[PDB]
Amino acid sequence: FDVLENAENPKPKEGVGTWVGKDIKVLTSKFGQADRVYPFRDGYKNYVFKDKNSYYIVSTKREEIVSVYATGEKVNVSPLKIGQHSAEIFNHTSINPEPSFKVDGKKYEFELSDEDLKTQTLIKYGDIYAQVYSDQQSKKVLSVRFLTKEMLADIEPYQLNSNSTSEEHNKRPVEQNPNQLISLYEVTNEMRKLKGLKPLKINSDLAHIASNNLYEATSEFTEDALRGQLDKNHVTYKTTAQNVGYAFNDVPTLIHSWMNSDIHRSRLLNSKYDEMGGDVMRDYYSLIFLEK
Repeated sequence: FDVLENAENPKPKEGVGTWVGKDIKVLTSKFGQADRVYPFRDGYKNYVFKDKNSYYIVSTKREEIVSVYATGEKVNVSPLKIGQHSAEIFNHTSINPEPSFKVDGKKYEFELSDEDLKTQTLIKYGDIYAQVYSDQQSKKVLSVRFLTKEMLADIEPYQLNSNSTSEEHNKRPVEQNPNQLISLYEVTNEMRKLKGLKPLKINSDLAHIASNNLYEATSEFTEDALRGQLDKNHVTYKTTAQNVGYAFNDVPTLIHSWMNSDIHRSRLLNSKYDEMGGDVMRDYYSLIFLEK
């Protein structure tokens, strides 16, 4: 299995883009209590809000919203829209190929590749940014992440120019890895729901195999080790496959890389699979799929 590696637009007037900079209590009042709240490295906290028609990963720092990943059938990501043609964004929107900014006086300049401009477009809206995720096949908007320049420097989702330096990071809290795995499952199922596919059920035996396979691999991901571990664990199945990612900092970036790789995309959006199980530890992400 191939291991994948890591003159302006006004501010939004409505939708999730207006949440950036507000206190997290504004969403708790609107939606009620979050489904999940957990810390991650460098002093951020994630709040997950979800229902049948919407999915939000809201990041905060000192209770201020600094980022919102949004997707689903009924989310307001104005001026964008989930399901719109991605080519329609560029007709009336200022896009810079080498976006540049300062975070606490330190300059950050990104070198956006061909794939990044078409399927991970970085757009400046007022004083904030938006990452617009598009499908390489359908060319439609899948999800949008509105975020501040300091979150963007921390995530570093694009290659930095030689003049820039990557940020240093503190220890991951104990809550991070298990919550990134839950977000990996949830975002995988949100992508499947946009294409009218059934969500995959979480299988604890596949998650165990994924964790051992990942631990054994970092002490390559062969198909004989996967099919051998399934037979060794007496798991019954018709077909199986695995998606892997290295050095990723967040689930939206990881999913974008799998969605823009035909082989990984075909596994995520496979109509025949009905179960999945994975693991997240440090820089690695692994997700095993199964057709019972």
